[PDB]
Amino acid sequence: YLEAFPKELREYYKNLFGKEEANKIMKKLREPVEHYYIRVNTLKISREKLIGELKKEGLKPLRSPYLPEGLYFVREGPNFSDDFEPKLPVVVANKYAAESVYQGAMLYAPGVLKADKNIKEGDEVQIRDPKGLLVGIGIARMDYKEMTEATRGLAVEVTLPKFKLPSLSELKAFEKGYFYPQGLPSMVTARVLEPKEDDVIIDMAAAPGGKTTHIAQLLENKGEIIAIDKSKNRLRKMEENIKRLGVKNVKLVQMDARKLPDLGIKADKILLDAPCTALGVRPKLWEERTLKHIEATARYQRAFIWAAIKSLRRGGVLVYSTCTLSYEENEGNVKFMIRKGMKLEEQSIFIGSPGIGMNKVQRFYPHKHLTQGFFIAKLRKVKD
Repeated sequence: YLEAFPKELREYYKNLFGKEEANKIMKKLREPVEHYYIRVNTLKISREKLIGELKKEGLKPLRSPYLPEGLYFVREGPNFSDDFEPKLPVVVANKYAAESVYQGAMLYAPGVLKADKNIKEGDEVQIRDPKGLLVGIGIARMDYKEMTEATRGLAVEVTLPKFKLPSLSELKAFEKGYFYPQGLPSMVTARVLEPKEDDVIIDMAAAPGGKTTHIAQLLENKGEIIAIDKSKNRLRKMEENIKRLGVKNVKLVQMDARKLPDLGIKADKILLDAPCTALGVRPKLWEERTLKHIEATARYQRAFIWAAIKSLRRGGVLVYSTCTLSYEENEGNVKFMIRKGMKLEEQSIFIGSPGIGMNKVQRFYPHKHLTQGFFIAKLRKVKD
């Protein structure tokens, strides 16, 4: 599994966590989340009512003892060994389609990069990503020709994916806005912010609106949430999400959030889900980003951070989060905040790990907490 991570990044991980831990993390990083979490949209439905609806579709949702709005599904797999060499003709899927097949999705024609020319409909085939990673096994629903020519349609019925997560996008319960797929550490982030109806609240990296709509339902559609993102297209999707979830709490604004104080607004609560190297996202088939990206991105984040701090009222609260594992983007950029009049506060919910040489921040590790790599920092602005 180590091959999914560039050499210098592996050393970085060995240096930051210790060889043994780093090897457990990278191993789990290649696999999907063991517990797949969704958020109960309490604006429309209670948790137990939703559970009833999900069980109707043959789904087995489990309750979270920590998050009353939390449900999760248990991941199936692996369904074959890491060294399994199926005696099958090969279908090569592109990068993105291979990742979804890896988690149980069918393989559709536009996801087909190339294939063995002996494949006819009904043939058992193995699916590999462009680098040879075995991600699934199934039955061809197209001949070779149609498979490499169609623009739509089922190409390979995946009957044995490497891993299985429930597909929830196609459910009535989703279309009715009863839930929103969201990770446990992401949900913790929104709780730890502790939004109040009176609070002036800014989500400066809001799209696609996961945490934004979370805050919404926590406020019970009261008050106002300002939600910012770079492109309107990302906001277009978010408007759809907001509509579906029956959220009436959010004001969308399109802008470079690094220029946030250009608004005449001093906020009480600010959530910065900062753009990051995403080193912690799962599943991680091949890690493309590396050390040069960590440094550059860590520097890139500081402009958001500094913008946030200047837009905060005295005694205001900032929640800083990333889905990355690096020190520079996390503990390092919090030390930057501490030098700029921000104080570390205890978080209302702490079920993860402590930080690296750092006490009140919260981390999530895939091997320990069955989640994505995640970082949560809650700060209080004591002075300018």
